[PDB]
Amino acid sequence: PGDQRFGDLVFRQLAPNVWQHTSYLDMPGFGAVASNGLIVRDGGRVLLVDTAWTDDQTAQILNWIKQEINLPVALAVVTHAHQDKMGGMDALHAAGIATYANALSNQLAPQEGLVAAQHSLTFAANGWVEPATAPNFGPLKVFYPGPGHTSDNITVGIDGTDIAFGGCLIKDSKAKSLGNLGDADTEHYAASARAFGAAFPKASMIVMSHSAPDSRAAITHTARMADKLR
Ligand SMILES: [Zn+2]
Ligand SMILES: [Zn+2]
Repeated sequence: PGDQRFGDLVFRQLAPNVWQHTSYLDMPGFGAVASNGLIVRDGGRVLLVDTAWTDDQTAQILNWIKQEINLPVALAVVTHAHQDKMGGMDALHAAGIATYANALSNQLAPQEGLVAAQHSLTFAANGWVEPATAPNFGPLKVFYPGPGHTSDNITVGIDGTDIAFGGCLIKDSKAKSLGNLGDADTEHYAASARAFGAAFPKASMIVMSHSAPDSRAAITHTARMADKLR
């Protein structure tokens, strides 16, 4: 429903100022794996959440933005140091886009074979980003829910909308598994999922990296699945 195709990527308008971008990477025993991020227009600028898997795909996201919105991309925030979220950093930097990530993601990125963001976010004990480290983030509300899918995973709500982005932390309400748990925190995963729910209590549209947007049942289901990891 409403998928707009552009090159090898897919764009779906979720709200008046919000689109989901989807890119694909072929994987063994697995076929093509979708990864979602977001594109938000805030006034006269565009904000990006997560890159695509590759520089080439990320360049295509920028090309789509230029065609369909034609406003500068003021910044990107990337939600952890895995290829699906940070694989296209060089394309952002080539385009002159300021990039932000959890300080921990920047520390891990090089050894993960990834390029670090230019700026580091740090977080208060309540999980909310220290606002001075997230200048000009506009409607993006950045929240560290605690370790789960990775030690460094972060999440983003969008002010003025019913949308909250769970990244690779949250799976859909009928997901069979929690996906790749290779870098996960099995002890804190469930609490972290519920913390995300708590941080964005009014969000009715939960956007995620590896499934289509869903209701808050995605949060309760992910948390229930994570309970079993303890
Ligand atoms: Zn990941
Ligand atoms: Zn992922």
